[PDB]
Amino acid sequence: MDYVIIQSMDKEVEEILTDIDYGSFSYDYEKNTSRAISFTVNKTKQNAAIFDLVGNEAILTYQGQQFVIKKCTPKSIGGTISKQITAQHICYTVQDHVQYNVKSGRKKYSIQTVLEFALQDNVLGFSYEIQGSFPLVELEDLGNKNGLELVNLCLEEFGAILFADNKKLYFYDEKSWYVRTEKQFRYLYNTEEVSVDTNTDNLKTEIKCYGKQKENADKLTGDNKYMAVVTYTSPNEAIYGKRMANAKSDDKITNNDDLLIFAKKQILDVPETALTIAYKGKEPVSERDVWYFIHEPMGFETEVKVTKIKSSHPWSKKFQEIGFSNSRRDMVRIQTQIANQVKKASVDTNKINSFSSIAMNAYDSRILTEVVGVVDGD
Amino acid sequence: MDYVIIQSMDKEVEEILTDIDYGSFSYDYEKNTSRAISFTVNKTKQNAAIFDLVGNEAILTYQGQQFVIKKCTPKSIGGTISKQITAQHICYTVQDHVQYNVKSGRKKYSIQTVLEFALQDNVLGFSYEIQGSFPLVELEDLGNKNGLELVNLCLEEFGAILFADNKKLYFYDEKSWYVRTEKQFRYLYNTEEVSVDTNTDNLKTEIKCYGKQKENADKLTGDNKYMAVVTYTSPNEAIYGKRMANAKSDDKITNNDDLLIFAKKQILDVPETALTIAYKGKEPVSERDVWYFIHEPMGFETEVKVTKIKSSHPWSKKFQEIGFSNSRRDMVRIQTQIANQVKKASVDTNKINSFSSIAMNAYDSRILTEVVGVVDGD
Amino acid sequence: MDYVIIQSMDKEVEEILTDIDYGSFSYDYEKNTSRAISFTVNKTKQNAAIFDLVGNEAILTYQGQQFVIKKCTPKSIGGTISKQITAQHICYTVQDHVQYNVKSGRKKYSIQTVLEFALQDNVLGFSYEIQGSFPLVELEDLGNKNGLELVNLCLEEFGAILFADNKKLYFYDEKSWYVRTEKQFRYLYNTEEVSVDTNTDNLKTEIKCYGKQKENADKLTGDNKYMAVVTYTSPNEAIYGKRMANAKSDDKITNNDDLLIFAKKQILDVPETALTIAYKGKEPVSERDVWYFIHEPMGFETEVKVTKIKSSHPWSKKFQEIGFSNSRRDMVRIQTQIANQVKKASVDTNKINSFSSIAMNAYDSRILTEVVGVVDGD
Repeated sequence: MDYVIIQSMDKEVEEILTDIDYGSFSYDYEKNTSRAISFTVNKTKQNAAIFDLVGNEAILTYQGQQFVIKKCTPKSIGGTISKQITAQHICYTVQDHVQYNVKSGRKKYSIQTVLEFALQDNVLGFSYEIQGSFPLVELEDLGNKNGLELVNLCLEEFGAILFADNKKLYFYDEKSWYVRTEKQFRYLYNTEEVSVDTNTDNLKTEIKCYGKQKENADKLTGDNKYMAVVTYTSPNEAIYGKRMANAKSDDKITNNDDLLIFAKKQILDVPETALTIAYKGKEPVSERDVWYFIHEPMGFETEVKVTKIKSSHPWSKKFQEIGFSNSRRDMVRIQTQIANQVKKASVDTNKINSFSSIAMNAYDSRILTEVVGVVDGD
Repeated sequence: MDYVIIQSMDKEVEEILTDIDYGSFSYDYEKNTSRAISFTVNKTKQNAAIFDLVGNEAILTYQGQQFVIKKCTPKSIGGTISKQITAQHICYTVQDHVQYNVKSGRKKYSIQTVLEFALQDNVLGFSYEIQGSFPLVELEDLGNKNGLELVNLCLEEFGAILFADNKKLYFYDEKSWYVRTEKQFRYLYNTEEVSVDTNTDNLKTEIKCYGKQKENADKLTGDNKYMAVVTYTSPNEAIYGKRMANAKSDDKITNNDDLLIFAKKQILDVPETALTIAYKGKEPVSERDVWYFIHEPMGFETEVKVTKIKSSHPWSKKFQEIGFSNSRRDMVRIQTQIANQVKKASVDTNKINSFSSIAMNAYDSRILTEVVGVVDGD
Repeated sequence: MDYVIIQSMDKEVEEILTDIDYGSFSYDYEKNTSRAISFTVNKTKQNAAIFDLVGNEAILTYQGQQFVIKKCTPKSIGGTISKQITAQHICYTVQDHVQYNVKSGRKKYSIQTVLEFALQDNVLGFSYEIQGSFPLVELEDLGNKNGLELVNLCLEEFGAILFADNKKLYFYDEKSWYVRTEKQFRYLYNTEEVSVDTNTDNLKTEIKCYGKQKENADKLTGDNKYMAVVTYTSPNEAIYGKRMANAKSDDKITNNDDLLIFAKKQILDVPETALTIAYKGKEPVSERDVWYFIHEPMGFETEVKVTKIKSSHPWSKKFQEIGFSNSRRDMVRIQTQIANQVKKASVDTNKINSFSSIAMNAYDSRILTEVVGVVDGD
């Protein structure tokens, strides 16, 4: 059903939210990033009975998917009372479950073990499924995070893609996520505006990396301080020249092959491009289908995998916006990155304060023990 | 008087600033946050004599209150010269006084002692008064800050509200600050637009907290590492379910009741709401009065305490904007929070660098003592 | 020539980029800050042959200067294909060369030595020239940075001004950079809008500074912890009174004269002003010339040195915007400052983690020495 079903916070009453301003309705999806619906509801005679129920923590069913309202803005301008509703997919509500226990130390985990640890003894009825092949990732002191943080960690590390059937989270890989379809994007046929953002500020074709630190680091000079020092040069240098970046240091590995693969992962030697298409066709576009893009004036004839969708209501007459190959820069993204880096630095210095305090604790005890030993020497 | 009195930086000449664009005039107040007036002045024949005096560091008297100009923007477009004046209440100028001395160590202070320490030997003629009851707060190495920083620390810790009669700062509590009044806000009578912003992204009802660390922490497992470990569950869970938050750690307390009250203070279990009212009545609204709000279509019949005012000049014909129950999100607030967190992290790293260096300094002397004892043993 | 010359990434074909939307063309310069050109190109018959060549990493010659394209935005709206081109001066491409070697320790360098170290064994054909006199600056572990970072460090430390003839970077000082000219800015003659931004939020006339830390810091009390403690008071206090700021600590000097000069450098005792002029005269304005500003209504009769230019194409009919005495506040600058402070804090904590681990590592050797001595004494 294309209409919205409203279920109250206490789940006592469930009805149909009518007279929604479908022109303002919008559904936003971005892989591993967001899944939400936003609209505006005006209080009229048809929905006056249930207009008081729509609020924060209410549930909206739309196209078989459940969204929890996370921001409600009632507004009264004369005779019109309007609520601006924003609801996120119920999967993100898994952040309300926190795994306090910590698996201390460095250990090689798989996606299955981390997912089982994250969603152990859930009280919100959350379940997970895995469909694909993923490598092993070594992690330090896993735990002490909420469910959403651990899910995001899994997505970032194992390179998985998460999609939720209400409260059941499926984790695919790149191979099993995208499905090929015969639907295609054609210039002048079903597309209006096509934009390509290309950036080459981080185009680097050379990198130098250092491994762990030798015990006699002070006694040694130069790259001899590390058992693993490697310089990686990308083949793209042949078309871009030598563009070397600032050195990155990993202090957890000792051999050279791991350093080489890490250095290869540490740079980006292809121009960063983001594609945006304004689509106004009749065929619906899902979150998994791969389309064929043909646009002669822009010199495009390829296969495009959808990574971002900004759809309107089917009755809203508006266009659809579809993204490929990551998203445009945007400023709030930069602010979020800075904020998370700040949080990481804050927790790091909080840990280092305790570490330095204990550095005095282990000092005096052994001082006393060996001073007693020295007295025994006398 | 409703007009503005301009006194020069050197206080040689004090006159009346006329021909002020009262339509652009605005007075902004927010409790413990801001108190300022902003407007625009055009150079005309009436104020040509004193138009050169209005500038940075000049004093403006408005309704018996003194504001120091902190931002002046002269602008020339043909024959019209305009200055955009922004002035902050003179109380904030107390930030020009810095208390360099530090009361090192952890100690339980009252508001009176901290206020006396902050404004000791002032050369700007600042005085303070306290009206209310406040608890005792334990602080570390109080001092080495300007007057405004210590005042903000007092406001944040003791839960006081600061209001300034020019250069005399009164510190009230919630009980003695708000005064009940018979004035009321009525829908369709003196209000035009009413907005309520509701957020439930921090709705948490369960928290786990850890106390100090035991001396034999490394040889202990789990919560045994701390003498104080407690899980606090809010009653609101009965209407919201279990929503665990990330664990918060306090390393300065040992018992369980203090950790319980700290954990209770550490979460927020009600929807975060902010109310904004556009008022166009004849009765003026002050910064302390508590009104009665009645708005049937939005289901309001309560008492509202003013926390933010954006008033216009009495001749400006414009509406007034009044806020209750904290303010809307906004980005500049987020940027200020991020900046202050960055500064705190930077100073923490600066202190910890010296701490590690003196750990190396306290190292070698004790190594020398050990060597002396070793030689004595032989 | 006033038109744009386009040279492909592979330098195979070099032609003239015609049908450029000169109305959108803009050239932005700011001393030690930026040098770039931005415009928009529409695909027409006159340039359809070479419209595919203009893209990222292409080279544009404009008025004898080379700019590398760093952001290209092809766009298709119906029958018009447009590319939004932003190109930075080729000098900044020197950031593609990284000096991995580090000159560890604290040492007094000159500008010549640092510049030679930065551009040693360049593969991009970069050369440097120095014209002026600069003092000696002491630095720690110079190196491990790209060319642009070291150039910016030189500009910030030695107080130099960088101007590039394509790939040849000239470094002047204040004396040899600005050249006096007879061209003047006159009110009502060749200027339209003149704006002055004045801020006095950081107006401080007193500061207290502490030198290095004594070895018996814990055994000593107060300012005796430092061999160098000095309070600097600016003469401008006579116009503004005492406005003392938060104390700044330098832990690398021991005498009092260096602390005094550092404290003098640490505060600003004059209002921070920024001047902007809209110029519409026939005489072109360069990046070095010093003009004479006369504006009676705003009380200006002085010499103004250009620090920022926003010029249009000579055929664009638009005004020119010229800045003096630093630039307006803006937010993106604040975000850049916050981001670089975050990066500095991150590298500081990354270094101090290894430092603390070494402190733990350095403990075990001395524990072994104590044990051996205890055994020997017995």
